[PDB]
Amino acid sequence: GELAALKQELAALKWELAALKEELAALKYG
Amino acid sequence: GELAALKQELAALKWELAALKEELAALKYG
Amino acid sequence: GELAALKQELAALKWELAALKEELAALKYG
Ligand code: NA
Ligand code: NA
Ligand code: NA
Repeated sequence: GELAALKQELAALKWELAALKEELAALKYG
Repeated sequence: GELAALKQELAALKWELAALKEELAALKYG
Repeated sequence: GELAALKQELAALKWELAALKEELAALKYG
């Protein structure tokens, strides 16, 4: 499961990056 | 295969992280 | 070697995203 674990971590990091972008947009415009 | 796909995803995530940093910095300095 | 390098990059990106979360919280507070 070594590659599968890295794939799951990358998917989580991609979700966290999207959430940070949404938080920055809220700060910029809100 | 799987390792090539993970390498490509990591490269894209690093590019989008740099883009987020630049936007955040621009907001902070502005 | 490539798997080890990708694991190291993903671990670093976790810390980078946490630091960006802290910067966004500071912008919220400022
Ligand atoms: Na085994
Ligand atoms: Na999603
Ligand atoms: Na902090």
